[PDB]
Amino acid sequence: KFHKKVNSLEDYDNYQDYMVGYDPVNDSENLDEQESTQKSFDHIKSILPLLNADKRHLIELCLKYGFQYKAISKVMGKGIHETSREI
DNA sequence: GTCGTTAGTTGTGGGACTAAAGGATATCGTGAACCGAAAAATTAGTGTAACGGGTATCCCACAACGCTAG
Repeated sequence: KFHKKVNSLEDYDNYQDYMVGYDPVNDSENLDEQESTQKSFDHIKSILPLLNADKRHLIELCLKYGFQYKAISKVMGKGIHETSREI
């Protein structure tokens, strides 16, 4: 059904002339947004060393395994509730 | 008399057909039933308040004299 719901681009005469188009402005804007996000993350990384060591390691682990309160709690010693509160 | 050769058809197949603009479509037919897969929702479990010195910072106010005698 899906493959029979798909037409052929040849049904439109000279489809390569007026269809299947893109604007590089969109690509440049997407890359600019990516750069903005990267700059924000670099700002956060630079702020990280100013925090307490335990809270810095909590975030560092949460950024390389990922908000895994259970596995972090067993790793740390604090419970699920305490570890979530500290995060 | 018989077999290979050459030239002239004859039928058949493959390949061309300005430039500029524009550029919307509609798209049937049906057989059953059970099992497996994974994606989603529902449920079960733990909780602070002030205190001793001692010291880092903040705001907030004030001071930072002048003269006389031994």
